[PDB]
Amino acid sequence: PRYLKGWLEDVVQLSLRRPSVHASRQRPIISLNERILEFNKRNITAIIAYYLRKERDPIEYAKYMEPYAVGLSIKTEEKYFDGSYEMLRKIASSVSIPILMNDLIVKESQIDDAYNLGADTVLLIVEILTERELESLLEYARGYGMEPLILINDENDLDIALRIGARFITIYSMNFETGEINKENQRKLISMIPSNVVKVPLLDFFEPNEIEELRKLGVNAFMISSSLMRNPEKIKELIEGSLE
Repeated sequence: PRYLKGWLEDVVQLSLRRPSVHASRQRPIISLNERILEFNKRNITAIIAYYLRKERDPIEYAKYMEPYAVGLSIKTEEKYFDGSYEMLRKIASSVSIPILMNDLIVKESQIDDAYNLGADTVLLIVEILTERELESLLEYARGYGMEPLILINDENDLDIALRIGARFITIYSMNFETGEINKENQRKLISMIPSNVVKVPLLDFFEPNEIEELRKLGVNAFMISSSLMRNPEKIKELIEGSLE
């Protein structure tokens, strides 16, 4: 990885030391980005349900979101989010929709864990990896049949991601030291992405109007965290018309 400081470097060193799992995956890969493509052709609003334990139960949240979300994001970082590989494994073997393993992935054995635990794709972060490392892990994920979700926070991230051939990009526009999502630069970054790349902004809190606005910006799917954890029912109004 790159040399970083503070809590990022703490997590990165923990991820480097993360022991591999010895599970064997018990179902095929349900590709997240292809399912977003299918949702797009059918004009179905594609919502990725962003789950992090630290507060609802992981299985309950996953079963609830299964009929409505285009896929789940499961944070498996253990220290600052209290995720776990076993939690992801229980989730993947009980829901039928794609599972994104959300973690700080810095080594190939983490992608091996993801594949072996039932996850369908992985998150790769331009800011923590060298450009060649990111290219290597992107190609490595593809060899498993996983098109990974490439996280960009700024313009330089995006140009690295486009240069190395990312086709699945999530726009956080987030400062990891604070956790604040700058929605304006997020909108600008979304505009800078070619149309042929599946682009997915992260929205912690949202109002129903800004989803239609981002939809006008050409967004393929929405990863929503905090709002859907506080009110899971909010996803229904996003993906279907009301009968009442």
